[PDB]
Amino acid sequence: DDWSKPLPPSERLEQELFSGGDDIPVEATGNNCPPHIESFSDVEMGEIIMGNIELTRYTRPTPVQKHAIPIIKEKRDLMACAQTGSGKTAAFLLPILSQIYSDGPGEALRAMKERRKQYPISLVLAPTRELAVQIYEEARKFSYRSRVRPCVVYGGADIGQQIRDLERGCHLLVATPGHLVDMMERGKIGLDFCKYLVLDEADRMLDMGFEPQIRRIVEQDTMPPKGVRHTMMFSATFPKEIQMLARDFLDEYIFLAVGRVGSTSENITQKVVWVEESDKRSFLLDLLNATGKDSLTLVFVETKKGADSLEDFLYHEGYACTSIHGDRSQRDREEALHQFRSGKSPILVATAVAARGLDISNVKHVINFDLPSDIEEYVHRIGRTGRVGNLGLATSFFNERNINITKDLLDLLVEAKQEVPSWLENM
Repeated sequence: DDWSKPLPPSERLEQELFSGGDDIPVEATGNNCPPHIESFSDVEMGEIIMGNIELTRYTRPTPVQKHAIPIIKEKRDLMACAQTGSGKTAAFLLPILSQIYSDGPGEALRAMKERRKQYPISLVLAPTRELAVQIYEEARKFSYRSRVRPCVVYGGADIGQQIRDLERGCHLLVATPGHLVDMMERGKIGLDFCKYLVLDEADRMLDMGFEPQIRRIVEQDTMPPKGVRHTMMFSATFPKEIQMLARDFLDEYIFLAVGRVGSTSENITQKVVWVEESDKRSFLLDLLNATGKDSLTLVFVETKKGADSLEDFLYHEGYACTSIHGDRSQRDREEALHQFRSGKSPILVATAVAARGLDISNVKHVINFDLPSDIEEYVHRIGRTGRVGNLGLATSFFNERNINITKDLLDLLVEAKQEVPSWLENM
């Protein structure tokens, strides 16, 4: 079974997949970095990949593709810092799929050929359903006329059909961490033969609360260790927790910096206002009355009974809202999520612990009704808003109960080049 020979073409499938169609400074750091290429033909990618690249009508490799692709093709771990929209997806999908076409399905899967559990060769983790579907559809384009079969698992109403497509064969799996863990405990996915692990938008994944699930997938199961598996991490920022995750997950990696890379999100506006406890409700009402149309707002409160009280207050003032917290049943929490995702209830009151690991995406305004006691968790909360194109907003209510975080909060506002309240510097 030759996995480099392209299968016969399907003119029907071609029309479905292919119907569409500069010098950012790059800094590489590491031991013996393979040199960047200038065109896709500068590396033998194979008959299948070259043929699919021509079908996508995209022939000039992006800067991040110029450096990341030869690093992966030389079986080297990669920690790349690039913003969403630079071509990260193809940068890891193309060399991974090219090597699988040369190596074949390995000896383990070949022996196993003679509800069926699937053992993917490549695992790609993503924070959101939106990005998971995007990576999946690109993988379909680059596995055309190939024997590699990609799948995606991201939950939602059609998770039953996603479990189905798994059982039709899966060599490359795109998933969000929480649903992948569920697939693993249900005996539908095994990682014993995963040779390629990709963590895309890893800073966002940790912001959404997925780190326990990710370390469960990567360290506490049957995935081959670093030095056997080839691992790639992409992340727009490089904070200390991403440093530590790279150090744990990567083996003698190359660090790639596309553009001005920092540790804060340069796509978030942070407003900190002093609000006493008894004034927080009136202040929130003023913020919400400035909220536009189709604007998903996430309000963090400290306790379940606080999310309890606030949602009751907001609904009786006429606001379309919902709440997720521990004192609500499972079914009520899944419906709260759907109404938030659909925009029927665009204001979601939640405790931070209840929102961790939930399919919450496209948040435009993060409101810290109550602030946390760690600057680490604060960074996590506001990371739920902001994107490469849209500037997110993070408003926080601050009073005497938050003097512990004063110094850390001021240092973060200055580093992010945000407005610093003149009072904050004094306490």
